[PDB]
Amino acid sequence: VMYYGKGDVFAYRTYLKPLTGVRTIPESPFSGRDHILFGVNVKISVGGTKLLTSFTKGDNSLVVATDSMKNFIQKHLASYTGTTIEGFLEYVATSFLKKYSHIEKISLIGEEIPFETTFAVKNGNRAASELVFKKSRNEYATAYLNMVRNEDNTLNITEQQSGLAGLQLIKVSGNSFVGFIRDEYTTLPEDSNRPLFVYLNIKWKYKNTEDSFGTNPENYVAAEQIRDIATSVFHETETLSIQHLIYLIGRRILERFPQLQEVYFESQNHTWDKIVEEIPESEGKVYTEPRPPYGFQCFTVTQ
Amino acid sequence: VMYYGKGDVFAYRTYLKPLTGVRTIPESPFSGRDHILFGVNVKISVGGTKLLTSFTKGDNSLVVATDSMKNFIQKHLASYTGTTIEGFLEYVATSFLKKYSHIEKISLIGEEIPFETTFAVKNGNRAASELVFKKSRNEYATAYLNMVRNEDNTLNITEQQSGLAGLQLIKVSGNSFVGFIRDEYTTLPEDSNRPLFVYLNIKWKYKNTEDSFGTNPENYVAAEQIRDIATSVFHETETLSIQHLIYLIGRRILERFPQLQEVYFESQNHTWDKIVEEIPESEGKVYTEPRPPYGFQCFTVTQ
Amino acid sequence: VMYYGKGDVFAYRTYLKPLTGVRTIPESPFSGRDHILFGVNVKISVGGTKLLTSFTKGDNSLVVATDSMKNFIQKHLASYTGTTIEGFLEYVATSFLKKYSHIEKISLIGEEIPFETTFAVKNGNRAASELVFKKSRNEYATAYLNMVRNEDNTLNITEQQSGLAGLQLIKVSGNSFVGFIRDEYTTLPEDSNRPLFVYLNIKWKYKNTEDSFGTNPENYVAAEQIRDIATSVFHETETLSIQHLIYLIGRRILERFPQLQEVYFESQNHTWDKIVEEIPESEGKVYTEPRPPYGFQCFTVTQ
Amino acid sequence: VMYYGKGDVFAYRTYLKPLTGVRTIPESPFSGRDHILFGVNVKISVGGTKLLTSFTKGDNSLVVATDSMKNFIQKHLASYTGTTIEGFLEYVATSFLKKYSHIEKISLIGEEIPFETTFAVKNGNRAASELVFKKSRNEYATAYLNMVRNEDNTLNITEQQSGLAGLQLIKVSGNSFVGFIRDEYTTLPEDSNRPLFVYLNIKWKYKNTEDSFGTNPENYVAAEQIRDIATSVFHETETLSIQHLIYLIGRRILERFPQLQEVYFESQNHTWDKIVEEIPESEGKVYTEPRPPYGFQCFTVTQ
Ligand SMILES: O=c1[nH]c(=O)c2nn[nH]c2[nH]1
Ligand SMILES: O=c1[nH]c(=O)c2nn[nH]c2[nH]1
Ligand SMILES: O=c1[nH]c(=O)c2nn[nH]c2[nH]1
Ligand SMILES: O=c1[nH]c(=O)c2nn[nH]c2[nH]1
Repeated sequence: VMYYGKGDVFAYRTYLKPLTGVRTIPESPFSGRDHILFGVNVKISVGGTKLLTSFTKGDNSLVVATDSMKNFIQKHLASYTGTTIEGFLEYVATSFLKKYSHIEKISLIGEEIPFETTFAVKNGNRAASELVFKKSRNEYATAYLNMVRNEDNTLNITEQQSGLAGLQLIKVSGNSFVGFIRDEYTTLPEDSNRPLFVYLNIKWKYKNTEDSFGTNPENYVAAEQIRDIATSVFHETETLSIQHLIYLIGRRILERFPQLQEVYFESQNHTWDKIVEEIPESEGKVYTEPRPPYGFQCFTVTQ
Repeated sequence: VMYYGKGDVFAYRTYLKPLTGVRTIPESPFSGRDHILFGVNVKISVGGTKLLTSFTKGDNSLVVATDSMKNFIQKHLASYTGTTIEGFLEYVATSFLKKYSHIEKISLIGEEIPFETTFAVKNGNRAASELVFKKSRNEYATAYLNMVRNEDNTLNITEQQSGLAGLQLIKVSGNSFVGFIRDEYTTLPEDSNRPLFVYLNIKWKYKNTEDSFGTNPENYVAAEQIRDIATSVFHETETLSIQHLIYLIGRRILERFPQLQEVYFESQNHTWDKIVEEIPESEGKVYTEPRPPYGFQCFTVTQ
Repeated sequence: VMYYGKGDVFAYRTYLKPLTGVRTIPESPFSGRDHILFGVNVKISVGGTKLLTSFTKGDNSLVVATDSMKNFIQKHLASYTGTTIEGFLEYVATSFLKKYSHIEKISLIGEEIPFETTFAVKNGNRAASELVFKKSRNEYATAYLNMVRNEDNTLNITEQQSGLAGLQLIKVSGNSFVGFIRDEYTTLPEDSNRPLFVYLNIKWKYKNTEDSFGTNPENYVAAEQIRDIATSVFHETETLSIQHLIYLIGRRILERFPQLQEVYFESQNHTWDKIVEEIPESEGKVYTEPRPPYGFQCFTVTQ
Repeated sequence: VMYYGKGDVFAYRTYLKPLTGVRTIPESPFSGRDHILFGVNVKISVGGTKLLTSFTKGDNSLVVATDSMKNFIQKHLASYTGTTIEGFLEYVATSFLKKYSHIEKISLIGEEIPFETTFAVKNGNRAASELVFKKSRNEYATAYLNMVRNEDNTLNITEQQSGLAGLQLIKVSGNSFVGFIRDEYTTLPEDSNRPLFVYLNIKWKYKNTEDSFGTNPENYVAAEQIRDIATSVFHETETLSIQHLIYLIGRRILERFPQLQEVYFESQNHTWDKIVEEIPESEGKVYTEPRPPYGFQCFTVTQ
């Protein structure tokens, strides 16, 4: 392995071209993105055989400074005329490989830095502000893109995936976990009604990479829509395990978005421990945080 | 000083009595809390001269185990019949001092663990779910309550305050910071139009402690309403500094809630550094994260 | 309340004047600091009645920018000719009040950024490096100073406190917790031999604030020495509780350092849960992390 | 992809069999580990075609609960008679596959939870304590193991890797970064003498997997020795870049440990910004923390 690059390249752009013209699904009211405020955290990695002597000899002649990569990303966010993080990464990657012919490969990660609408009273009524935004530390969209310069000096995308990270959902009832192996290592009781609390990271892969860029936005798959499918399916399903739930979310994703090839789940179990099971004259219960160990599930659903 | 207790006592209750009958303000559509899911993180501290020998002699005869304090809090969340974190703390404090007559003082902090509504498609339409909630890592309500046993064995509340923590608001334009001292220590440029990014922690103190408990809910001041005042005032104001902004927020809070005695602000400046000031054929700009040092301001507004 | 300032002012100085001539104690090998690398994280808070209109009117005429306070601190670390964080805070505070006559109060917190020695080999010989240091995320020294301008324009230190933060100590045996109250809320079993794991924050005040500066190093109390007292007392003591332990550490500190007036403890209990109590042909056991709730103790010992 | 498992399985063992007889090297006096306290954080991932219906149908018949995997790991730490994390992982993997015939693949990560010796006094004689240890949040050893069940039912280790994570080293002088590309994106000044601050994660692979277990300690490569090579090479080298440094560290490791096949580096650049470059009558300078973006390098050196 031989790579180097820059991480935590934060870049905030105001008034990016809005995303509109998206194709709706029943689970989601998502209709586009205003892009008054557009934030991204970019990681860039680059490689190529011509970088060998920067390691073996300390010769920096062909080294693009990682600081310069940061400048490159921030300048290109200013000049970017598209509407998606996915398209931004393609713009950076193509531009970078064109600038630096001795670089053979570039890998990019982009994480949305999300902001939420706020409201203000002016001129007699309360309405969504065009100026004030709330920074959100909850779920955020992601994008991945790698590009290579082939031996004949043409450029090709070699990896492209989009995702949703940091989704934390708890369903207070309508979940069971029963029937698992009960042997000398088992102390978990069967539970026919648990408050299942899952963390979800979901990544999808398009059949056609162009669909991820937003150039024809009807073919784009928005993280907001994926989020709304996850919450709807969770609600609809009498879950039998996290494994069972994520398969059903993946099936719904692929049914709603036939232009997707596959979807990959990383889930974690953070379900609370029960403290009080019965409250006089009430349907309520009391729970608390568990010990640190957490379950996880990794599963790919394919079209 | 001589205190001991328990921190990070997480407790989650389902179907707490709903909060309704609140009094509305123009800045906020807040109308109550469903309380299907109610989460709190409690810190408890206790003191009293009769605890001295637990330190000086290792005599535990009068020590309530901190583990037992955790049990006490969790069991009392199950039996609490009220509607606010503030009222829950009063319930815990009164019950604890009544149980342990050798304790002279108890101090409680309660932090909301907030959850957000999600939506699902069922029976033909998309609607808010009564089952699935999204855990939020953004702003959260807080409550503080201390109680003492007086020499005559009566009980009195000695401190009570409510608050809103973790509010992070950025206003993309309509903010200046000019006219400050420019001397041999100054390298900050004057800025007539900055994207002010503030973190806000807001704490309010009622004239009458009973108004914080929700027993007469029309007198309650909800953190949600405070949040909406902050975003509205930020939007409305051509800010001249963070100092200027928080004074105006405080004035609006005290105008909207005449039952409050005072409001206290802790603010932090996290405004981004500018990278690209002019983008062709666009009003947008590009910013990035600053170095770690952050400004802060602390100010009390009184009725 | 009315203050503002700057937090997370990191400043790293190479080749500060070495701290020499400190009085050693039997518990610690500490004899000074080479100060090849000296790191501090400073927080500065300033107040004064003349700051009022910066809040109430948006008037910035008397506003020292918080950015300028950062410059002030970093420049004064370059010009500081002393040998301790405590003395550095005094230098900054005096300098700041002499510079800005409208400031009536300044509060400073200084936290050591600790580095540990590393070893290197030169012509076969292994010895401590004078060039390479390891950044430590473990315990660190602290200092606090509050200075006021009196009506007659003299400057007075009204509060001074030094400390050690982030010390995490586990004693595998020789600890008990028995004899505490057992009632309807008590599930904690009595334990005659637990692996007590405590977090310690230890703060001390001098009888004479001048002794904190290091000008007469024989009177200076080093956080390193406090660390080694704490571990030695923990080792020696068959502890009966954390309360019992911290009182005994405090007594030993005050015996070793008669120039101190008080020692204040903030401790937390993070003792592991036992999983396997008996291992064949072994004295060992297996433990794991507990649930999040943690006990804490707060206690002052006075000279 | 189809796996599931358990993360953050903390397990602490007292009086593990000591590691002794480790061959020393010039750069390190390390010869073994007393193992009075042995802490590990384990992540376990398992797979197998027979797990399919646990996802596709919600059938839990062949689901080992992740909670039971936690119990399995903690119980096996109690019964483990070896001396290394690498060997512990082999013990867990082999035992798990022997127990659960439907599992075809197991992947394990083990991270040391490191503790440091402390001082205690006995009759004025200061010595290392056999009871009190300091929990360290600095660098720590790692181990990785993947084991598969073949069609002929033999068990085979397909990947094994050891490592050191979290090493943070700063060298105050004797580092340059010059001669890199200067074009339209370059603003970084050349620096002939910078205080290079690197984060290092170092991983190695053995020619023979059996050498990683420690059964013959003379063939075992300890993370502590790798740590000491890294600090020594950093000191000795007039570095020309991080790339240059990590190649030289890798070469030294492979020279000292001919039983290793490769060393893999993940480094990060966290070098401070210079604030004051000249201090009168002093060689010192003042630096501060940079903006968030960080450089990184990834590189494999082979035997
Ligand atoms: O949904 C679940 N899947 C699992 O594999 C599991 N193991 N313990 N609890 C669990 N819950
Ligand atoms: O609003 C602000 N107040 C301040 O005091 C300040 N100092 N630097 N920037 C600032 N912005
Ligand atoms: O040392 C202790 N002090 C306490 O107060 C306590 N409570 N539970 N466990 C405890 N341990
Ligand atoms: O050691 C370094 N390598 C790099 O690639 C680099 N880029 N900017 N600074 C740097 N320092």
